[PDB]
Amino acid sequence: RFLKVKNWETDVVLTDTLHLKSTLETGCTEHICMGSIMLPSVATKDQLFPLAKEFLDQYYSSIKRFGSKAHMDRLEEVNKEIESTSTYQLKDTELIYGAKHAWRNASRCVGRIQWSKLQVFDARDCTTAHGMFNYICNHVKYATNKGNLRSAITIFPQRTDGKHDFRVWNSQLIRYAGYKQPDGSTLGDPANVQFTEICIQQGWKAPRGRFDVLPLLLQANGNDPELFQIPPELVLEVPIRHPKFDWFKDLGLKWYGLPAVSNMLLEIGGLEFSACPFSGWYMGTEIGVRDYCDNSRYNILEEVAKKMDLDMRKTSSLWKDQALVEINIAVLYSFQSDKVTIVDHHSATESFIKHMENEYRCRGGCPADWVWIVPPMSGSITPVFHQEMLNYRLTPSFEYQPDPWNTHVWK
Amino acid sequence: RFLKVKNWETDVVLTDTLHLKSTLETGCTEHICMGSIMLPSVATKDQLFPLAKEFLDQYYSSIKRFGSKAHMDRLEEVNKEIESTSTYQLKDTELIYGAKHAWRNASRCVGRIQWSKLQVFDARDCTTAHGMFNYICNHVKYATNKGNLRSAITIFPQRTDGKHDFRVWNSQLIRYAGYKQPDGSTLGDPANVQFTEICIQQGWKAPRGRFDVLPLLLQANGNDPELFQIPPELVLEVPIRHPKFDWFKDLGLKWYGLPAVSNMLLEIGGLEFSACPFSGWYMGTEIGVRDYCDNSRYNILEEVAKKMDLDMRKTSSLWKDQALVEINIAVLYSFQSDKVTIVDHHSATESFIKHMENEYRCRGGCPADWVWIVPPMSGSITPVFHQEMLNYRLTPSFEYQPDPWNTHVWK
Ligand code: HEM
Ligand code: HEM
Ligand SMILES: Cc1cc(N)nc(CCCN2CCN(C)CC2)c1
Ligand SMILES: Cc1cc(N)nc(CCCN2CCN(C)CC2)c1
Ligand SMILES: C[C@H](O)[C@H](O)[C@H]1CNc2nc(N)[nH]c(=O)c2N1
Ligand SMILES: C[C@H](O)[C@H](O)[C@H]1CNc2nc(N)[nH]c(=O)c2N1
Ligand SMILES: [Zn+2]
Repeated sequence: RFLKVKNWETDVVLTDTLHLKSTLETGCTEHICMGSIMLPSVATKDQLFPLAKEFLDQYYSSIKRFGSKAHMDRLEEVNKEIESTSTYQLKDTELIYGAKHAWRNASRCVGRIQWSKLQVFDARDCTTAHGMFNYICNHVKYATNKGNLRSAITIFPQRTDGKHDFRVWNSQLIRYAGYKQPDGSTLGDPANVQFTEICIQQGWKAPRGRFDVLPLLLQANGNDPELFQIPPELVLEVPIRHPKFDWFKDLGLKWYGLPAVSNMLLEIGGLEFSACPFSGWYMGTEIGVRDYCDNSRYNILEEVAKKMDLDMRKTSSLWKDQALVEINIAVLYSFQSDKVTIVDHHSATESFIKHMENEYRCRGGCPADWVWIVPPMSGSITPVFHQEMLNYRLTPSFEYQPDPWNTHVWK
Repeated sequence: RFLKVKNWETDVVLTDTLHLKSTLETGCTEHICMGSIMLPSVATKDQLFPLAKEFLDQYYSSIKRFGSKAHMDRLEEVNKEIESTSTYQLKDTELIYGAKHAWRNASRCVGRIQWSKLQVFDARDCTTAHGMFNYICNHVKYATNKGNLRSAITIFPQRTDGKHDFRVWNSQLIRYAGYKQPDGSTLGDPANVQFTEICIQQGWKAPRGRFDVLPLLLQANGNDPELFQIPPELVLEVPIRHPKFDWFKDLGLKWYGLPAVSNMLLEIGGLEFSACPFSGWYMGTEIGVRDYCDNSRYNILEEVAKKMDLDMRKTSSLWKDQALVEINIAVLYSFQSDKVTIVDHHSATESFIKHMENEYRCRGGCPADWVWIVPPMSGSITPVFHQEMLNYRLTPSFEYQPDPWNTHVWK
């Protein structure tokens, strides 16, 4: 009931009591653990008020005014709004608190040490696709800060009935296109081959190359979505070069600077924000391991091994491992030499351990998903590999949601 | 109730129904996932018969004779033995079946594709420490097969009352010693510093070097344990050299060929075998990542980076990642050039995926612990990283047990 997590590299123990405030369900049972399943699985006023009260009770507890008259009046004020309107509206302060704690509670995020320095852009007055584009352009420009990347979120109107949803149909604001070929192979990013098609079905004219930035597909208030091109001056890109291998430039790789997730749902006080793009900075391995070396993404270990003059016959020559490291030295060096913010999996995992220590002290724990927190290379020479972690669902939270093209009434 | 696991690199889906036969508990609840906790947590005749029947019902189902007279008579025969003796004895066939399925059911083992080719040595007639030594020497000689390693297990008498336990106090039959120093640092393997002391307290005379093979501390029938030196001709070792770097020989590293776990408990039909050493062959990363590069083990990334002429100032130069790969190319090359059996994390993880496919087809699933199955380097360029896995506890099984020095009445 008051569980213990141990670190097996330092023999450090921490006691978790925050998991008592956990609410949602994990997918695991007493007889089965699903902690490696990727996606485990209209709101009414009956459910809304307990969720609002639970959220408000922790908000007012956070500003040192638990249960005061200002608290009780806001509780009644919201209770009466849910009675009248069958929903309610967050104060700006509550919105910023809510957003910051959805990040704080993101168990799959290794970067949460930064959770309190989030810039929240309130876009709940938006009504059109064009307004979303404008709001999203300002988000991009701010978060990029000329390479001095700053974390931020832009929050579009909450879900009302269900058929009037604000949605960014892109999974990230900046992604490269994926084109299949007549010979079956893929140009660009295979991940986005389907979304790259949908843009064309809606009228996008593709430059059909490698690193072609996709347009935005913005759906406002349930209406059919619309295409907008992000001004290229707003899309910062880093060309990937190596500090030793000069042939690495001829690989002609590059990546975008701003990681900005746009397909998730923000839950605050039982209110659902279906469009809530949020951005930080990359850990190098996201690019240099997954984006570049997944078999089903850019898949470059092939060429990189070739140019290094590697034994590619035997699997046991570790030619894949050796080329994977060079690629990540180059992603980091390129970003740093350009002064674009990035963190290596060593610094980032060390910071999460120190974050964890801060959380258990001043909060009673920190939900953490080991499967996602451990980096995709060199796992056990980073400190989080040896750190036991308890995973549980706290609110406010970011949640997955269906891709909007599978659920949307059209025209 | 009939769950689905997905592979996110191949889009392959498999349906798990074997988890219905799961029995023990995982430590997880509907509200908390503990799949990253390392160790989550006298038998009477009331509990023994359901466990015996459940085991016998699956044994006789495995030889195509479910519920026959030969089955029903064995059920009654065991029921009457548990009535008379408050325990029972397995047939040799049932012992071999039991042992093979404890391996098959080992969710943290990536090598299970081999589970049916296990050599089972029945040592239930053993009565003395010296007998254990003899049985264990024959196990070592057989499993090593001059480097053509063969999987095997030796099974000492089952637990009767509790104070008459057979125990191998070593955690592995072959381990290197760990000596602290006057200046605090450690010589050899820091993992075994405590056990290396216990041997001395019992009278071991240490050659106090690096790779000094520890003696065996064998406890028979509850009596105080006794020290035996494995004949050095029986302990096969590989010196670690690199196929490119000739200075790598001067590192003077070497490792033993035979991985042989001796501190776990084998459960079959509700009977507990407290001494049951079992052995296979190494995956290279067990040596070259964990044993060699854990901060709390040999910790060699220091020197290896030095001799490679690496940028060791910045963390983001990935000098640790680069040296980690070289060390694992060398472990593999050394073992192979000596014809000592070993598997690289690529071949081994590929084989486990194909094992998984075999299991789901002919068995309805395969319990698997993602946290342990993914190798400690290059995680996502191996296929198991992208494979969802369901973890659950099947019996027969290998279980953890307390270290015997913490629990043993002495003299
Ligand atoms: C500022 C630096 C940040 C770093 C270094 C970082 C690091 C990471 C990494 C490596 C992942 C795993 C992504 C993947 O493997 O696909 C992740 C996931 C995640 N990030 Fe963070 N992140 C940062 C900022 C943020 C911010 C500002 C938010 C929200 C406001 C956020 C919310 C999340 C969530 C909810 C997930 C997991 C959900 C999912 O992606 O499936 N992150 N982060
Ligand atoms: C034959 C080749 C084998 C390979 C390549 C292999 C591979 C592995 C690896 C890499 C681990 C993780 C160990 C660690 O990280 O400390 C492991 C664990 C395990 N192995 Fe296998 N193994 C093999 C044979 C066997 C055999 C013959 C048995 C039993 C009869 C067995 C039972 C287990 C169990 C029960 C565990 C997990 C329990 C624990 O170690 O905590 N293995 N194996
Ligand atoms: C804000 C942010 C920062 C960062 N450094 N990285 C991310 C990546 C999140 C990937 N999610 C889940 C996987 N999904 C396939 C794509 C979306 C987000
Ligand atoms: C039979 C076998 C083969 C193999 N290749 N590897 C192993 C290692 C098992 C490590 N276990 C758990 C961790 N524990 C600290 C030590 C004992 C066993
Ligand atoms: C904290 C975590 O449970 C612990 O470090 C685990 C992680 N995964 C592992 N996986 C394997 N194969 N072996 C281990 O010792 C561990 N250690
Ligand atoms: C099967 C498994 O759930 C899946 O491949 C996960 C594993 N861990 C991950 N960890 C991170 N950070 N990102 C991912 O996409 C994944 N994928
Ligand atoms: Zn779990």
